[PDB]
Amino acid sequence: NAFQNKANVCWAKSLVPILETAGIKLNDRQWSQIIQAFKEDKAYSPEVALNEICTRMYGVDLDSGLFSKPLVSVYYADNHWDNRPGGKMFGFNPEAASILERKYPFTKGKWNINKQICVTTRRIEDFNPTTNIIPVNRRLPHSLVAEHRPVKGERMEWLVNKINGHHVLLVSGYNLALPTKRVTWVAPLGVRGADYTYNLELGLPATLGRYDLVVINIHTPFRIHHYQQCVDHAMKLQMLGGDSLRLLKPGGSLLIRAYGYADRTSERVICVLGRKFRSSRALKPPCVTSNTEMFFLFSNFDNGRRNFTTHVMNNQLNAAF
Ligand code: NA
Repeated sequence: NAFQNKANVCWAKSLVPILETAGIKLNDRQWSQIIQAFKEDKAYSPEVALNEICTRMYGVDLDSGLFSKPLVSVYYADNHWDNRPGGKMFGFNPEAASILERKYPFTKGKWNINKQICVTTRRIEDFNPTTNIIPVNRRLPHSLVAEHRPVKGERMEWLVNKINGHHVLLVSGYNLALPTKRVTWVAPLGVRGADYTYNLELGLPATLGRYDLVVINIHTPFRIHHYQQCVDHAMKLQMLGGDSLRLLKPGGSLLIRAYGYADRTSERVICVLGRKFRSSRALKPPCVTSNTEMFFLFSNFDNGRRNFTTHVMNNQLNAAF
């Protein structure tokens, strides 16, 4: 409602009109609890945020079609979101709501009263921070862990030294000892000792050049459930993962620390990234730091548009989790 003391939530203000079509009115507290990026006042994407809000408020994600009706546009330009025409359009979809009412009769006529709808424990009350964590409509691409658990393992070097590619770009909050490599370390603003510091909430600048191996090594704190960690990490996949493509030499590889792709946003990013490499793997090396952690390894970059399904990564991550 207020957006008091928030300088980077232009994306959130762009969702207000879209939420209105659904009858949803979020205040500052509710914005913060749902989306970590809002709480920390960080750059973000309206569609991505709308997915989290749809999941929490309705118990289902955007793939239910609840907001697929073109009523309000979200326009992106010059690192800024607003509501000019000519952008992706969203809006509450009564047709989609009707379909949902088949499986969940108790929801009928309760969509647009600014109330949270939980079919699990059939309740209709004001927003509850612990309600509707995981979307009921979405079939998870791979197993998640039931309880988060810290894990002490080996260093990163033993995974990185095995990956082909001499010239390495390291995007991390801390440095790694990679002797066999020629490393260029990029860190967030404020970090000392790195070759370059940038605001990683704006992605990576293509002026960094192209490398044989790009290692994205940014952690995302655990919150609530394994699925939620994937959610909280998705934007990073989009931002740092996508921008890395302009920083890859022909035949280059991309290593990304992640936690899978349990959510819709994450799986999208992976599919997009996969089409650009000769192979794609989901790794759970001994150098993981937690129960939910893993690594994406995209090999041999040719900037192409090949066929890519997550069926093979789905089996790899089922064994990991
Ligand atoms: Na997300």
